[PDB]
Amino acid sequence: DEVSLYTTREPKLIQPLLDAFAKDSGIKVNTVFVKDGLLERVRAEGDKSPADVLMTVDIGNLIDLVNGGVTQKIQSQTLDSVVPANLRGAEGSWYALSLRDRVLYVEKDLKLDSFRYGDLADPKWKGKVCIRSGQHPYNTALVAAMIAHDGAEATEKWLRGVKANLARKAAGGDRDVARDILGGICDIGLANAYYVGHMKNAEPGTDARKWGDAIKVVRPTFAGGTHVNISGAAVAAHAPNKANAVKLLEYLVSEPAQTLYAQANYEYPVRAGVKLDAVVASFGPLKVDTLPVAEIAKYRKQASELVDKVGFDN
Repeated sequence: DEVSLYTTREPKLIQPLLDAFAKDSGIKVNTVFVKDGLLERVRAEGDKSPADVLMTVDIGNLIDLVNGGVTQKIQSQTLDSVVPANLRGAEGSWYALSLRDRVLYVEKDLKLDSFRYGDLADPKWKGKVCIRSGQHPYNTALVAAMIAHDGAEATEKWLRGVKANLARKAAGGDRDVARDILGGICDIGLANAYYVGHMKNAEPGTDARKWGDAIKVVRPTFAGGTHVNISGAAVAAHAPNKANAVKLLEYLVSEPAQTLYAQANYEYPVRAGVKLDAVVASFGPLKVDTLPVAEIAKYRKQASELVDKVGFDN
């Protein structure tokens, strides 16, 4: 019969792979796009909510669904054996589907082969760093992971040193980092790797490709692995088609689905041995932080408050 996917990810990132699942399985997939307030919509629909699988971005949003009571635990050897333990919740409460690594954009010819996140605070980078608002979720997640690894005192000192090094105010978006490296305003900056997948895959004759051509990616590590946030999913608490919900979620970590899933937004697949987009592969080997990503949610509010303490966006 059917399965209903409630997703905050644009249906066009996933429709082809959902259509393949439906064709092959004979299960009709109902795609329900929920731009924001997913927790609130599912809770309000109550015990008879049609939702089977909940899909969103950011570990914090996923944990909010779990803590908000709109998921259920599942047991699946398929999911547990595919998704690394640090990227899934205990007792099958939530599961990562792709990785969103926060990396260093670097002027294409700068002599810089490797980096630790801490290096961004080195005094020698003064006037040479671009970044978006410190309060943006991409940044608060990185700060939260830094507290988890290195503690609040070290994290505050890093924030103050990075602030001091900014070439311009912490504002704009991640792609603006590439724009401003091209423009000579900065030499390096922190921004997510998938945007470089977008820019470098853009056709020549676009500003996007000009920005992509100006930079290379260096993936920093904790001084160690690279910081990742995730997209992910969970089975809804009152799923009316529970068996099909588990079938769909297991499909979403299958090799064919993962190949398409990650390529769609140039993200990194969670499943090992999946063919990467050529640009993404060019970034070189990814070492993923062993930190449980749930730690990012644990330290998120502390991180945001530290960013505000230091006046990072001033």
